[PDB]
Amino acid sequence: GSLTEDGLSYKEKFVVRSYEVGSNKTATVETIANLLQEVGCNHAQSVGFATTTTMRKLHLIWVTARMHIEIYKYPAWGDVVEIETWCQSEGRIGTRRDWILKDSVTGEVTGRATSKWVMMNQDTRRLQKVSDDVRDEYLVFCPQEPRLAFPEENNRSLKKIPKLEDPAQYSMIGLKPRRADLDMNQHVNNVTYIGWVLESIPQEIVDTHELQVITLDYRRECQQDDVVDSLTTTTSNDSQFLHLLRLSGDGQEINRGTTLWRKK
Amino acid sequence: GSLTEDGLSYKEKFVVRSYEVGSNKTATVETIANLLQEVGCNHAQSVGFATTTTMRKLHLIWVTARMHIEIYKYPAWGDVVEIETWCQSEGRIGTRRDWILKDSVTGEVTGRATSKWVMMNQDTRRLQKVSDDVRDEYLVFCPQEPRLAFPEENNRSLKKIPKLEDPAQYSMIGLKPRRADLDMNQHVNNVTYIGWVLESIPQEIVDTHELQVITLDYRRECQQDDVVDSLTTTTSDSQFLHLLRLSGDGQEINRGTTLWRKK
Ligand SMILES: C[C@@H]1CCCCN1C(=O)c1cnccn1
Ligand SMILES: C[C@@H]1CCCCN1C(=O)c1cnccn1
Repeated sequence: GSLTEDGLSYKEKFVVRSYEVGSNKTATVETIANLLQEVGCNHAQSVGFATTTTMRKLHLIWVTARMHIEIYKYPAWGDVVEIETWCQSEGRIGTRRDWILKDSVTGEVTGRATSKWVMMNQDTRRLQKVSDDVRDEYLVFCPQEPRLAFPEENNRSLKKIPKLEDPAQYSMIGLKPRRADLDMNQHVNNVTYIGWVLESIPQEIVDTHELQVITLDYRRECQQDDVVDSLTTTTSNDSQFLHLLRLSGDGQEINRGTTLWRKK
Repeated sequence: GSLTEDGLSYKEKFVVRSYEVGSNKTATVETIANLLQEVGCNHAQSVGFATTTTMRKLHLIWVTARMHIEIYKYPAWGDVVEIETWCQSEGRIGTRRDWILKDSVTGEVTGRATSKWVMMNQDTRRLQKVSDDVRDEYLVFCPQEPRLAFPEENNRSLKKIPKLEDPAQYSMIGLKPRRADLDMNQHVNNVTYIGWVLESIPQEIVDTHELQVITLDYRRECQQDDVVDSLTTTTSDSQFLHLLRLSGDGQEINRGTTLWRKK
């Protein structure tokens, strides 16, 4: 992996490993998300980092508020995927990270992703607008003119997701994180929520369709000892679903989202 | 990755990715096992496969009966691990696959593993013992003189594991496989059982110790709709006896032992 010539984006090639392919005989949505995270971490490392020394001082961290992924073609075991990632400031609202996924052999775009990140105090969990000092620290590593993975004036990455109404059409109850679902900082990995949302999609859809689009809003972190319920209702050749992740007990919302699936 | 000069073993280098590192700030036992599987798959592919066309006709598959892993040093995020793997016939009993893990920079052995594989009919689930026809087709890819990752005459990898007696000292109940725990053939992958066994190790041990040895016996496959209980009792460095069983009838799926060293 390496930063591109202008030092304003990073590119890396990844082989799809055997343990990364699912029932569909190709990489899963979760494998794609894992690869997006890995290329994002390597980009931040290549420029001396997520947190600047000013953020560490004030106990501030970047947290994902929204993730939007669209896949046109899933790579098979042994295929090489080339991913280009970059960051951009969004004024005082937060930061955005975008990705372009390509087939290494054909050079064609096989997927694209975008994510909204907000600033939060690590301890109190209180969100805050980006200060001017923090803004200038990461602006030197970002393109100045807007560069969007989803440029379109009325695309699907900026749609507001409604809250699922009870009764849900489908559900998967009592989902618990395992010790493997935790990262280096003992927190539940953002990829785990993608898996949990897909747990309540009916088996028939999983067997005959491929996920084309996924939009996921993050509302609350799930602790190691929390239990989650995954809820899904069809909202629609193509199937659409509205999703809701909530705590098994009090029903406190942790995530909401939408998925769009295409017939194999 | 590539086969070595004699074509009797395969070597590959792997970078440890960010999503592969755990609470310990290093690769997990599950990440190591995933890397062993990947290098094993690439070795079978490099020689045209690990079912031969004769096994395919008769509906026979190789199944793991025992897995034994020993880790001396866990790689950190971004570290490159070099793994060498090879196979060997064990008469009519089955096959063995061994691995040697090395640090790419220092060349030192950071871990080693061994596994016993038995022949089974994928439909009836019946053990069948290895035929003579299926032997001459895989012996051409195996070293002829014995080559053992664990050579020591009666060491840790060949110790019989006893069955845990109730009440268990520790337990983690209601463990269900997710759709991500299934492989390309819709089966629960063998790495998932390693995770489930480690779920009942006390948090105190996990936070202050590193796993040094793991021996896991496979008795029954867990289906997508099965629920499992993970049981652990200290038998002692800390040693544990483990048992995975179905949440309902208590039907055994796995038994094992772990040895942990203070960080
Ligand atoms: C059906 C699989 C199995 C795991 C659960 C969901 N899946 C995916 O993430 C996927 C993979 N490829 C295409 C579309 N979706
Ligand atoms: C404690 C971690 C966290 C995940 C569950 C078990 N662990 C390991 O697999 C491990 C064990 N020893 C050293 C490094 N990692």
